[PDB]
Amino acid sequence: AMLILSPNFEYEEITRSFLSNMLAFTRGHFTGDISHFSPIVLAEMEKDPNWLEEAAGGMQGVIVQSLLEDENFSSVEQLKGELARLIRLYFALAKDNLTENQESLYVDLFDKFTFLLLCSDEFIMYLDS
Repeated sequence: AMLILSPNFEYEEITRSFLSNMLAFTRGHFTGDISHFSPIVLAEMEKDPNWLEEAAGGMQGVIVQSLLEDENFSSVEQLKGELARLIRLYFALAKDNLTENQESLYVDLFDKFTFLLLCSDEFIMYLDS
């Protein structure tokens, strides 16, 4: 499978969900606001007091390590800058503080990350499990 050289539409929903969770977990970690956390996620946090921080940082790490092999970024700091920007916009979005133009920027960046993760063999390996 290394020696067999290589759209992934079927992973789209799981990938948007991964991204949306990383965002929610990242914000909850910084705010302590756990208001629209799923009851299942709330129960995981009960057993383990580092669960949330570990989930958010684990998921960010997976995105960066995946996308460091994508031709679309030239430096590590461009990649992290783009992720940090998605995260920042999401914080503004959570409090209904985006202009229409910023909402465009947010959705465009969320879709770009979605698309580039679908193109990452390493990310697909990770989703498969």
